[PDB]
Amino acid sequence: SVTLFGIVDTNVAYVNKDAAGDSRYGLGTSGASTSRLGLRGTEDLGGGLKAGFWLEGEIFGDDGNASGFNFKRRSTVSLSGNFGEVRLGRDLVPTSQKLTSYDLFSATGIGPFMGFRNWAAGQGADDNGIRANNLISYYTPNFGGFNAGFGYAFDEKQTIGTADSVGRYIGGYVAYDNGPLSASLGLAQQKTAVGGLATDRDEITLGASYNFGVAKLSGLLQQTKFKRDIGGDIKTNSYMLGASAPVGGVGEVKLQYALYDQKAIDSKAHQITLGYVHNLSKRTALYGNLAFLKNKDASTLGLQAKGVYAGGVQAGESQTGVQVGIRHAF
Amino acid sequence: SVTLFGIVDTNVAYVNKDAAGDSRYGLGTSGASTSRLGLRGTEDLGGGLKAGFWLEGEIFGDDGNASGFNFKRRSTVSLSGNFGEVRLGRDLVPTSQKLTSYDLFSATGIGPFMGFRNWAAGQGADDNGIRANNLISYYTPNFGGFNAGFGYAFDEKQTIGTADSVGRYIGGYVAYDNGPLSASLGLAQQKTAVGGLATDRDEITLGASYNFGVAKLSGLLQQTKFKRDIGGDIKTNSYMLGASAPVGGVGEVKLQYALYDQKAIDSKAHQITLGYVHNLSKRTALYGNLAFLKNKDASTLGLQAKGVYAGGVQAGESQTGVQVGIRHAF
Amino acid sequence: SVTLFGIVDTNVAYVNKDAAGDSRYGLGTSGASTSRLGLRGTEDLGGGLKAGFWLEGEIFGDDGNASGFNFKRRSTVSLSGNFGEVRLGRDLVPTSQKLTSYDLFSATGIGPFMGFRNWAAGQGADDNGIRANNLISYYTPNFGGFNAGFGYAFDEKQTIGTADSVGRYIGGYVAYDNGPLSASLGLAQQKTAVGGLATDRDEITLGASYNFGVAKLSGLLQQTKFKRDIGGDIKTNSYMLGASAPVGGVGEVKLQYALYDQKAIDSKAHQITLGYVHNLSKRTALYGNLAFLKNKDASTLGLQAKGVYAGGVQAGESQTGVQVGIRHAF
Ligand SMILES: CCCCCCCCO[C@@H]1O[C@H](CO)[C@@H](O)[C@H](O)[C@H]1O
Ligand SMILES: [Ca+2]
Ligand SMILES: [Ca+2]
Ligand SMILES: [Ca+2]
Ligand SMILES: [Ca+2]
Ligand SMILES: [Ca+2]
Ligand SMILES: [Ca+2]
Ligand SMILES: [Ca+2]
Repeated sequence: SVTLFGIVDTNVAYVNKDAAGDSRYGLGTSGASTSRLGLRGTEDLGGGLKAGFWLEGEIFGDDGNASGFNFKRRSTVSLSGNFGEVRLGRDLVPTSQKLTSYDLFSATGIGPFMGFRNWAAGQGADDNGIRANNLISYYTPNFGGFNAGFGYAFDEKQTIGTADSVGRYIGGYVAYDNGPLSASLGLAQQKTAVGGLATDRDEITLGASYNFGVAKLSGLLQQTKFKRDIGGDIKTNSYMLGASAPVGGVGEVKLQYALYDQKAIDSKAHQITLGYVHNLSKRTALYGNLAFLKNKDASTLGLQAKGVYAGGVQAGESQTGVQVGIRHAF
Repeated sequence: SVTLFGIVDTNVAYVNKDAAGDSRYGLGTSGASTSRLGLRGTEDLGGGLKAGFWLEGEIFGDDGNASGFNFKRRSTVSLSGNFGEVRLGRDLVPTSQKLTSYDLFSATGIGPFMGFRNWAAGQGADDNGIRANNLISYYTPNFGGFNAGFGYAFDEKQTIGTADSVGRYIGGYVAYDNGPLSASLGLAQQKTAVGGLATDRDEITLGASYNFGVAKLSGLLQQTKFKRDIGGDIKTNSYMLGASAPVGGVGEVKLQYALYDQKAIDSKAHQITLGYVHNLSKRTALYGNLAFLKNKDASTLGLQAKGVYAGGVQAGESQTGVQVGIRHAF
Repeated sequence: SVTLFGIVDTNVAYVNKDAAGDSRYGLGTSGASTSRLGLRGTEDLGGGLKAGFWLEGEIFGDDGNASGFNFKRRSTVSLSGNFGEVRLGRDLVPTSQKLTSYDLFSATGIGPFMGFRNWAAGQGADDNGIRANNLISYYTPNFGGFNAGFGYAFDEKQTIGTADSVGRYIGGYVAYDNGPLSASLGLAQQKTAVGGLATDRDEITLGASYNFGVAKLSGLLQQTKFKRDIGGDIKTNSYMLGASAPVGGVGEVKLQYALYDQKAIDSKAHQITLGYVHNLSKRTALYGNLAFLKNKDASTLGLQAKGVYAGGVQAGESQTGVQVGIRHAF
């Protein structure tokens, strides 16, 4: 079968300050789920073997994809069977695919965990550690709850300054998932450059959650270190704890706290986000996100109101943001 | 339901002069309808409420969309019901959506009304007054013929020179539509800049038509004023009258006259366009457009032979153009 | 009917040297068939007349179409019937459409015939002689084996230096095709520029093949001359002979030899490619290509490992390449 699918998630959003201390408001996107358009298919080859493909790109409903539509979210071909699944092509790397599942705000909107970000202003295409070009991944079956994923992305001799392997990824995870309980440990290294100097991006991530039915609790710890070959490092420890709960048959409330300990500037930022999702149907929801981000000292982090304002703020400033929108899946 | 749809409209076209006085001919597009590719869907949410989405982009069949496919024609999500319809996302603004309906050449090809154009070389993304980014619109039901539409597009602090609200749109229309008779009054203001100086783009548009069955008569008047905050204005009055008629069961003839009174250069341009559409089926037509554009004095307007030549001509020159093509809808 | 179709063909690839003499390896694409995504449709208009359209673009699975999706492979509208077929829009020109059919590696991957390439560093959009913007083509029916195709692409006064008709194409072919036997003669001229000086790109191509069932033999000869108006020429004679055979019910082996006699640098390059395709189903195949390219003297040609390395090599160097991949059609 071949399936056309997508999501259009568009919102109004506001932040009280930008890099100049001025408020911003506007029409933005992707507050509850990332807006997307894709095609996927699966073919039974017999003998339990299946071939697949998946082409997916982000949608920007506020500007009609003004910078041009692509398939940067995923563009894979695969084989799958009793051995698991092997995929070739651009995709989420295994470490982000698995560990972002512990973020109650699904790595989008103003609310989400910010650990997967380019903390060091690395010069690679994907120094947020989320996706990779030139990726091969292998995902095992789940046996008795245990499951794992592994990926390698080729650098293809991409060269920036003294780095001649920019974009290489090697990484994977081990996990236990039984339904209500989930826990995962991810480890990855990317090759990059910072200021034209070869640098490793090392990331270790631990996540766990338990779904009690009446509520779900979820936590994530992560250390990301950009270690420059000649010496020096930009190290960040990121922490998150959240809870969600169904409210009355068609609603869901979510609350998440995060802390970002940015060692290179000896500064912390703390974040609290409250969210609500109200389902009008299985495919259509209204939602609201309210977030507060407190930078200390030299920290300049800003909330990610996509399509409105997602830059930084002045050092040590607190920022408040709101998003209210509709998400429609098809 | 989700519907894939589109139009491929490709033509041969000719103009007798360009900005150097040389003829041009070629393979162009979109002479009878704008070529497009889109997806749209509607979901019944119960209780008379519906959710929708619509993603549509222009097609350029002469070059395979060489500059890259996007969804700039419309990228909305909506809710609709007995209250009307609310849409979020890039789209036609209500004033252009409603008032371009009075142009017998459908705001495309060499023939159409040129009132919705960037008369002042405004620096905004959409200073032709046709579409807007970051748009929210509301369309009422039609009650007893009466209907209205309203839109607001956020500027998001887009800054060019002394303008810090570039791209803002506020506008709407009131109308009467009973089938044979249609009349509408539109009013809109956009924020922009001209030469780096903050400028309002003010537009008032009146249109009416009557469909007698054997023929249709249609007219449009418009004043567009770019009023610069420090003083000065580029004002243009635009007028059009046209008629169409079915010819023999599968044909249609169209004739339209327009005048553009460009106050800032004390010059007028007059235009006459004759068109014919021959239906081979409900979805496939052959067509021809013949146009004559007479610039007086300092006027340099040119016919819009998309994909062939759509620039200006030398001051005071007359230009003739022809387009012959096929339009295929799917 | 309207049909969505495509191919995702992604591979691992290696070449032993690049322009610096270093090996390269990576995740690439399109080793067995060019990866693509398209929509096409046909409408019966009655009386044996049909309207069609076809929109197709290349897919780059290794990077998610990072530079943006388009319809550059084909974006046509057509009419067809007992007279043949007329198409308007960007497409393969008739000479490449017909003559590339003699290449056993289908003008893609490391293995294919390289005759359709920009031998002179022409400055036109399509100086490889493969596709054209602004194209009108006519294809006859096949009567008693005989068939022909003709195309004209408008230049639209595209100007580069002293060339004011850049991109013009005039060309066509005559052929005999009866099933097992195929032979074709193509002739074409394009207008271009080299170093800002007007230049004709003249191409004559002869191809033939015979399919014995147990094996197929195929050959191609081509002369491409870039003849500069003020004098001088970059002339290349290109030759290829290949064979293919089914192996055991789901396999196919292919072997092709080519020679490129580059007169402007008095140098030859020779190429040998071995390929295997193993079908897992009618739509899904695994494949491998192994190629050896020997440059003599000043020749610097390189193998085309798309998405890994497709540049040149140092003068007189031999290069080896390998591609192993999966092709999945839908
Ligand atoms: C950027 C280009 C967007 C590609 C849009 C893909 C449209 C697919 O269209 C879909 O596919 C199937 C085949 O027609 C059908 O089942 C459905 O009618 C349709 O929903
Ligand atoms: Ca897949
Ligand atoms: Ca916006
Ligand atoms: Ca909609
Ligand atoms: Ca053109
Ligand atoms: Ca066609
Ligand atoms: Ca694009
Ligand atoms: Ca690659």
